[PDB]
Amino acid sequence: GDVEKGKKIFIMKCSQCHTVEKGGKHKTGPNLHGLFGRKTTQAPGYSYTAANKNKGIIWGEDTLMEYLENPKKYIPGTKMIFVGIKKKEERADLIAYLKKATNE
Ligand code: HEC
Repeated sequence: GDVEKGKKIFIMKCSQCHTVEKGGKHKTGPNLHGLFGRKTTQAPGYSYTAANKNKGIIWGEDTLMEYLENPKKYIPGTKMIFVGIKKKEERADLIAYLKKATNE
């Protein structure tokens, strides 16, 4: 998990909809601080879909590896309009970046 490659992926593919800093503002998508070890639909103040609430999983490496390959397939009906990342390494590198940036 290369975080520098993952940071560069996050800017290209997520940064327009997401922030990672603690106390970062909600944008189109929720602020991602505290993502790891947290159930879905748990960012305070963000309006999720009923689909995201119906999932009810714990966000970690394995659930993020499968979600980011195809979000519509993992959480059907989600309003996150992202096609997905096909390459293992980009998802693994991006998750390595998320593990450091979202944990303050
Ligand atoms: C807008 C154009 C987005 C882009 C690009 C990315 N995301 Fe996203 N994300 C967006 C929305 C609107 C939502 C809410 C989904 C819903 O149904 O309510 C999300 C959600 C997530 C989540 C789940 C957060 C949670 O369950 O608490 C994660 C983990 C997430 N987004 C990550 C993520 C990554 C890693 C992205 C790029 C690689 C990315 N998102 C792109 C909006 C948008």
